[PDB]
Amino acid sequence: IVRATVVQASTVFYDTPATLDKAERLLSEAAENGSQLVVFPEAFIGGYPRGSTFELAIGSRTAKGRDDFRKYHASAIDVPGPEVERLALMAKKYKVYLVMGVIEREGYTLYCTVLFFDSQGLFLGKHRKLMPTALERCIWGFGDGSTIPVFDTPIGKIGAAICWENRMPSLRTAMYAKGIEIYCAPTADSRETWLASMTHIALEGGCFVLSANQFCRVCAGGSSIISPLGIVLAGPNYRGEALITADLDLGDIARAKFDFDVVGHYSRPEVFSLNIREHPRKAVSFKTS
Amino acid sequence: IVRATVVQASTVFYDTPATLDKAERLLSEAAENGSQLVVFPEAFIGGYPRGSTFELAIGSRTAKGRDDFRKYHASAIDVPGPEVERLALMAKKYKVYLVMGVIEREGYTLYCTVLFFDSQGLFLGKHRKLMPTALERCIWGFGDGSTIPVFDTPIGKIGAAICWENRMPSLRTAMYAKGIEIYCAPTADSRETWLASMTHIALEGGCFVLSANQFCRVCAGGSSIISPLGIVLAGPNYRGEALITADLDLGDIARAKFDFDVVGHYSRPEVFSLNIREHPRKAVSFKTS
Amino acid sequence: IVRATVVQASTVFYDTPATLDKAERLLSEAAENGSQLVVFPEAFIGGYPRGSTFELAIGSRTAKGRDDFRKYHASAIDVPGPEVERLALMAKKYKVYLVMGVIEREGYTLYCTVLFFDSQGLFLGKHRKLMPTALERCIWGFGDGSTIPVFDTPIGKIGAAICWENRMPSLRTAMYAKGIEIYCAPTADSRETWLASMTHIALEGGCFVLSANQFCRVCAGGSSIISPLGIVLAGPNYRGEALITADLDLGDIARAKFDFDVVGHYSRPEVFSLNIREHPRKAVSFKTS
Amino acid sequence: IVRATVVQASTVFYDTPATLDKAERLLSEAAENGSQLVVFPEAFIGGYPRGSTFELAIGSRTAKGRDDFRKYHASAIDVPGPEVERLALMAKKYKVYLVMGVIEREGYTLYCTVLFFDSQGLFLGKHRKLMPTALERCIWGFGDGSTIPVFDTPIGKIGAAICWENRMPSLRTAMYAKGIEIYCAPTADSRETWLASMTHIALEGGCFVLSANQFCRVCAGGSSIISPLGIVLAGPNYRGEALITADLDLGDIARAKFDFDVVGHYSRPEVFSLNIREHPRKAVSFKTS
Amino acid sequence: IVRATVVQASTVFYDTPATLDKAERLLSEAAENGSQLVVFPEAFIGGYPRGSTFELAIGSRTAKGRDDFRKYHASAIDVPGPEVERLALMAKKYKVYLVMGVIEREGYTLYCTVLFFDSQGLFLGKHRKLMPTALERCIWGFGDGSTIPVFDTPIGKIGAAICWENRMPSLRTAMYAKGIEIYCAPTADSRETWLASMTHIALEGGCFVLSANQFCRVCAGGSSIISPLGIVLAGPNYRGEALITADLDLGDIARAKFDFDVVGHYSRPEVFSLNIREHPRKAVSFKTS
Amino acid sequence: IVRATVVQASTVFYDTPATLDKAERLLSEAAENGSQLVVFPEAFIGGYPRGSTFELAIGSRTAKGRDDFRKYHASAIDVPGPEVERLALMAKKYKVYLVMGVIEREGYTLYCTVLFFDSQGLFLGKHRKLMPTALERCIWGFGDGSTIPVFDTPIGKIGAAICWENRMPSLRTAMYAKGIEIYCAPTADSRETWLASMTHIALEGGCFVLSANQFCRVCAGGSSIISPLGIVLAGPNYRGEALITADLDLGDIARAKFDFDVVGHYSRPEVFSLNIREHPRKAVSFKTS
Repeated sequence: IVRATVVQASTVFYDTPATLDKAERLLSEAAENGSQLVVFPEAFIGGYPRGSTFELAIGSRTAKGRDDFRKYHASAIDVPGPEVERLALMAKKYKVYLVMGVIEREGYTLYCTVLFFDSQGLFLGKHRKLMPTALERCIWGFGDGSTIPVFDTPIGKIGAAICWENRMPSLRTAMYAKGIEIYCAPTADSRETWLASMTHIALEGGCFVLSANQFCRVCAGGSSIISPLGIVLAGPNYRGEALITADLDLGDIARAKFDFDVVGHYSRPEVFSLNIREHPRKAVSFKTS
Repeated sequence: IVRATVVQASTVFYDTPATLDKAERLLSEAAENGSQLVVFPEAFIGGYPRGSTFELAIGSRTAKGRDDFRKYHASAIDVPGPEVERLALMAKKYKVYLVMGVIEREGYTLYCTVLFFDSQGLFLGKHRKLMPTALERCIWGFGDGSTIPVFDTPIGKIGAAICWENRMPSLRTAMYAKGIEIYCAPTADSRETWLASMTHIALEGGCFVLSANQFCRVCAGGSSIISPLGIVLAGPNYRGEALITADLDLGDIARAKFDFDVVGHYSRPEVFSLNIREHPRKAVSFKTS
Repeated sequence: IVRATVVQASTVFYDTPATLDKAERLLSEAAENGSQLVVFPEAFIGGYPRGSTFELAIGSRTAKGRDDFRKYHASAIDVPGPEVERLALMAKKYKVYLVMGVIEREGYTLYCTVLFFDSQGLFLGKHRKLMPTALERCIWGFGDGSTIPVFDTPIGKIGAAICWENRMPSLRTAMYAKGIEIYCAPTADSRETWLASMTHIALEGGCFVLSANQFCRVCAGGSSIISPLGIVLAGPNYRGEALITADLDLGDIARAKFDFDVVGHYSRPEVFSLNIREHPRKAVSFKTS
Repeated sequence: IVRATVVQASTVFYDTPATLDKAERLLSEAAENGSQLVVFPEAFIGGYPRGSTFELAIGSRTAKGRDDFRKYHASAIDVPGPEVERLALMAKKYKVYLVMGVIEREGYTLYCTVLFFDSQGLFLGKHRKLMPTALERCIWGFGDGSTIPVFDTPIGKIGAAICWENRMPSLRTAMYAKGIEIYCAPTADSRETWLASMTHIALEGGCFVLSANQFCRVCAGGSSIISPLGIVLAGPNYRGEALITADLDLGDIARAKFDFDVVGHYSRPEVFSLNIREHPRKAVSFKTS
Repeated sequence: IVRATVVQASTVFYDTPATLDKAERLLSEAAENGSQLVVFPEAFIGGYPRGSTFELAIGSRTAKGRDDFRKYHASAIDVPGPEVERLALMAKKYKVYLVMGVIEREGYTLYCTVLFFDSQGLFLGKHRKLMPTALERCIWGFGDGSTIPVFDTPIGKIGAAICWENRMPSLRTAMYAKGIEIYCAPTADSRETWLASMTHIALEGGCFVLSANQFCRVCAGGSSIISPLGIVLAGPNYRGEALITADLDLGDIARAKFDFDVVGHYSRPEVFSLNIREHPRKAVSFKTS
Repeated sequence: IVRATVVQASTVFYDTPATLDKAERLLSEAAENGSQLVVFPEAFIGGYPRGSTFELAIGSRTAKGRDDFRKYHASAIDVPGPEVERLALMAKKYKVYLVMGVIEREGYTLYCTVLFFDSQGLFLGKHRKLMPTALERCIWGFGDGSTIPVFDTPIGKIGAAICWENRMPSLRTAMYAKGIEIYCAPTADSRETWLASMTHIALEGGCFVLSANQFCRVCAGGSSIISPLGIVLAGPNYRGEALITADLDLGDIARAKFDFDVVGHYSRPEVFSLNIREHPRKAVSFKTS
């Protein structure tokens, strides 16, 4: 039986060493009451460009999109480097698990990834985004299949997903076949229908849906946490930014998979069959002796 | 641009020629205002045994389960026969499309199927249930893959699903790959979470979710109809049995698939790949010349 | 709800018009109490050669097998002919159904067949024996697949089998796939294990096992009748020859197929699959215009 | 010429390391007289939930079925793991063959399997149950075709079956086509008709039917052992729990298949033909390089 | 039980009313001892041209083949006409069956046919020759399939064949499928191997092989009669011309078909299958109203 | 132009490695004079049970048939295995062709087959028996159509047949249509009529009839060899066992098919037509991926 927290804070949107101390003070203030798992929202370190259109008509490419793009590119990180050693030391000083929504660069590209840290300051892995939604295709990149993780912990098996990857059926039935029961899902939209889109995943799974959205200035995000029977523990606080916590009874899953039970004993293997191609494909591959 | 109706009535649970005239009078009363598509709930003709347990401990099989089962078996139909000719003549007299939730027999078995009729009194086909949920396994049967239909009409493409087949991800992404935009879904549960489980399918698709539940005596079912942007047109009437109608603008789908667009241009074919085995398999196959 | 009788009498073994009047007097004496279905044993008209070996070493063929074989061949019938018109007139005078174990000839061969008559004196068909057992191969013939009948009556569906065709699994699961619920089985062995070999078919089916054996002078045959729950109604009378009757409640089948239910909803079609080749194959086929 | 034993003991129904030492002391007490093959009943390690109904009406799902199901799920094993290494070491210390009825888990499911061990402590394979009977469908799982084993030993060829798979004709004529002559069949019912249902398999085969049922507190099971001529060697001891042994003359099979001889020289291939589809089908299949 | 005679006489080779009285005096001399079936040799009325080659090199066609052919053509008969009325009156005056080897004409062709008469002077039918052997192709004609007869009599079923049609396997297994047990076979060769070629047909059938050859001046023909067990009753008289008789026990066939039994219960219909096309085909067919 | 030998020896009837060295010493003693083709009799390796009746009345089945059958079953071979590798090495050491009459087992059945070996120790194929004759049906098995071979060699085309398959007309006209001109025919009867039954096949074919029978202690078999004009080269030696040889002029076939010529230019295709169904049919057919 564990207990987990989510946050709802926002970034200062520029100069990423300034927003990295907010993470320190909030994670300590969440650590003061014996918390054990902390989830941060989407694009909390790199920043999420809202409202701007970069002046893209069809391919006119005016001069006030280029300077805007290079000022946005100059505020991203790269893993592993000097910017994740501070977060590893942050999560290492005491006992807490840590997922984190950052934005990485790799040679003048931008991938909207997410990170995973354990209680001993190790770097488990990362999960890049499969496909950006509508206009984020112009600036971000596509992820491959050799990134979806397993990540078993001594408090259960934790996974992740980003904003509009929760709507795919195939990716969720690829997550369910590995045994996820703590299903973190950061996002960056604020609508009323998001709660009704999460309750379906909570019923279809057996997993504690544990989301997080950010609040800034008005695009008022609402985060929550849902039991695997459709029971909202801590409600959708639309009012301000705060810390949101609840307890997680891990004996409430084997009593919840008595009814439905996805990729076991439903999902008839004699008629349906899925297979995922998971190859680490890269364009140019050097080889020496 | 069409308009469609659902019903919420119940059966008399015994003596199926008596409940077949309720269908006549309700379908005419729904036809008086120029309706064009009528959806009936799950197990409306055969009857839905609620509350009874048939006295099944682990395999004790007391004598008061056998007489109950034969009295229930004596009130089912068989297709095609004298019981569907009356429904074909019912839908043939004027212009209406008709889906219908019945229970068929085939040599001392019970399949929970669903029927499809056009405006000219033809019998298009049927869709048996893939797997019953928990205790219905003791009395009902399993369906195969060679039953999931396409059924294009001159008002669009219509499909169906039953109570807990809407929770599978693989069956819904097999329905979406054929091009369903009017997604009928009869059911026989009455909970609050069913509306939030339908809104996710309405967003993930692009289809007019058009459900129907029954109301009897208290297991108060609530039926509804949902636009493909998450807009409930006619609300979940939990109060009594009535007729529920709305209009369906078929120009609200190509403007709804500008954002998401499942099995096209999302659902990356380079990493995921699904294939459905659809063979009409039967146990004993006679062959002559 | 019907009632059926079996007999246990023997033949006079020679001169077949003499044994054809015993059939008349026994069938009238069974008809005096409102009986409706009468079953006669195996080889009741032609005769069953017991004890004789025809002096066959390996192919020595002494002279005292040939005269014995021609004296046995001179006491068989041929269908349809003057010998079945008398049985049709016998069953036509009042209302009774009739199965009958005879031996037919067809050009110096001997087939151990069985006959079927309705209440109006019609000749429905016949069912030849698939393969004789051990030493009967020397004198009898092999049957083909285009003989296994359906024979629906207005009191149910009746079929048949002979002595050691009840031990094949494939022939019984070919009988079950047509819907037999009154499973007549004449035989010509008298052992203790035959009752335990019939109770398994009564459980595996759902059919009223209705057997008949003959008693002569000591090879004391015992006939019986078994409910589809394993309930012997009229016992195995090993003592003398008599008439044996019981009643048949046809509402005791849909309550018996609640548990097991062969070729429906057991017998998984996704893994097993049987197919029967049923062609009327004959050696020399004349064709004209 | 070998000799084999069966047991009739029961489990302590909870806390599976406690019931695993009863197996040790009984298997040594059976090993003291030079035994060579030991058969344990159905669900001897995981436990067989008798009498409880889990409060399932039609889908009401009250709270006192969930805690009962999770307390039952917390007492199952998983293969291969730390619980079968002790049984391999148990059968390895001296010379004995071992079949064993356990219950395995695989990600919050329950399969009612059976195990096979040789005299050298190797793990040959397993045979999951094809379909549970009536109410066990609510908790257990369905097996596929790629599990039915051959398992030739230097004392003959051994196979298995579970409670109501012995009533299928197709599965038994799929077992017979591989050459089974020691046909183990654990079960968990106690009726009088089970002996008469086993004698038919003993005649139809040529195999030593070697069953085992459990006795607890009254559901008094009776185990036995049957020669391939219909000769009960050690009787159906309905009184208490004990050890039951006999000798097995393996020269009593080629003299028993002189009469009948299934899938050889009976079972006419020109008319009947069976084919079994045996594919290891699984829902989600990962593939890498 | 009948008795039959064959003859061995020769023709006067020219002027066919002269050789027609030899038939009268020989048939009366054979009728004096209560005979019942008389067989005459091949080409007894028309004449058999022996030794002459007609001077045919490859197509030189010298003048001394034409006059020889017209002198041979001027000594043939035509059926039905004034030449068969005398034979019908010959066989009508008392009780005898009659087969007869003649040569018919039909518009400047020559067919080597055979005739059949009963005890009442009726004309049953005829059997033309299928194909002449080597050099007879130059003068004779080919027969069709619509000529092979059945001809049941009140002393059995009689058929026929000519010189080298007894060597075909297909024609003999087309004769056997109609039920021939008195198998007449006229011929016109005189070799030692003919007796060994007839004994095989007598064993393969079950029929009384009853042949006849002619003796003239030295081409000494030898006729015989063979039981269906390989027992020559009246021997091959190579010395002169005479009358040859024996008795025919018709109870020696059902004791002879206990061993072999062609087109019944041998001749596996599941692998072999023969079909004979029997259409009365003619070149020019007039049709009127 | 080749030369061929037959043998007439007998088996020691028990313990088949003892009778396998007689084959070695006789085949070398036949190889000393430049022989090229060696034919062994019917059932030379497995043994031919003569005189015994196994005590079969009609189905009494006394105890002294079972032990006799298992002692006979324990002396048969199985192909391909360790018993044919020695014969392949036997025929491989020098140049000789080899046909051989053995008895094979396949899972407690007995098939009376025949084998074929070339000069290089290869295993060409086998020809099982189509149907056993009268009493051999009780112990042996039926062959299918997918076994009749072609087997062209660089000395001609060789085929085979067994005891009473030479009497069928359809099987011989199926052998003739493949082009057999060396027609081996082992047998196990000793009568006078067998020579007259072989001379007909020698005339009807064009093939060197090359038979072989065994001699033991009195059932004195007589083997021979026949030219395709009806000329016995080496006579029917009824006296003792010996080696019998002759020469085979292969230019004596195209001069023998000038007269008759079966399935060419006789056997009128416009009226007769045969077709053979040749499918490898088996009862239970496993299929995997």
